[PDB]
Amino acid sequence: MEMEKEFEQIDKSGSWAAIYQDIRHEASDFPCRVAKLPKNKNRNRYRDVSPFDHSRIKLHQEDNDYINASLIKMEEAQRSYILTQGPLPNTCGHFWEMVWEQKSRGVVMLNRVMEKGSLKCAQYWPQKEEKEMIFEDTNLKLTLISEDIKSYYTVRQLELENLTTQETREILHFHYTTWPDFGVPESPASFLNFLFKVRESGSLSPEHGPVVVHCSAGIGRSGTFCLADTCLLLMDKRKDPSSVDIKKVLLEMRKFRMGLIQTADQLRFSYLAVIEGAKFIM
Ligand SMILES: CCc1oc2cc(S(=O)(=O)Nc3ccc(S(=O)(=O)Nc4nccs4)cc3)ccc2c1C(=O)c1cc(Br)c(O)c(Br)c1
Repeated sequence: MEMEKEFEQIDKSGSWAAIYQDIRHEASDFPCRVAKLPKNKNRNRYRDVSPFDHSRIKLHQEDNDYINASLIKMEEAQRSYILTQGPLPNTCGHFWEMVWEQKSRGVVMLNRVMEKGSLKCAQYWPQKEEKEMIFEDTNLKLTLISEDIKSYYTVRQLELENLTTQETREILHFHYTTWPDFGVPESPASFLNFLFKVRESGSLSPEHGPVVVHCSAGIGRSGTFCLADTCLLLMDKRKDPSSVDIKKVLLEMRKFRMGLIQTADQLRFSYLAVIEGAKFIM
């Protein structure tokens, strides 16, 4: 397997840091003028993680359509993703407005609410069936329908209601709870399992709006998810599976959102995930 041989070559020469820096250098650079506007200061979690203006998701509300979220459109793989930041206390309503407006089926969460003893995002979904959430600013209701807690992840059924029209939708919350506080998983097994469980639900399928993916910043673990998914999809489609270049696919993705894959460790893991995912397929 061509990319596995490249993987092993980088490992032997210990050049993960150098390969990653090269990608960082070649990465696209686009304006984030809307994100930087003073009125949107409280709508961003990190100063250095902003959506490009050209691929940003726009809220269908007049006056301030801003949400820190980007549409990643992969033409060849025929797959779209919305990467966003973990909702802030003040952007929970915005978050679900987007989900509603973009006709999303699935929400993918790759972080725990608290990690390393700090809050990484707001508790933006109901933890108990009988305690529903109403978001007064965007006029939406959210109800926990069911919860399935597994070893490495948790799946939730949620009902999102548009209070204006009384229209309701079922939303699937896929929450990966076992990403380590430091570094990356030792084995891609559980991550790949999770990815394909997301796939199974139809949440990544063309008959629905784009999946909404987030970690804390919505670039690191988020990037790994999308990147692996796209690479594996490409290997299935192409006449020559060995032609799938993960660096090229990642550079392609970076045209839509900055900072996908934060460390050389994450890049290495992405490779691993694609390689191991391929060998399973087989
Ligand atoms: C690409 C999907 C996938 O890739 C994986 C890789 C691992 S792994 O990291 O342990 N690596 C691994 C493990 C086993 C093999 S193997 O080829 O020797 N065994 C099998 N291959 C196919 C069926 S049984 C090759 C590589 C574990 C589990 C998975 C797995 C799944 O979790 C998964 C796969 C499918 Br297809 C699916 O529908 C669902 Br749901 C989950």
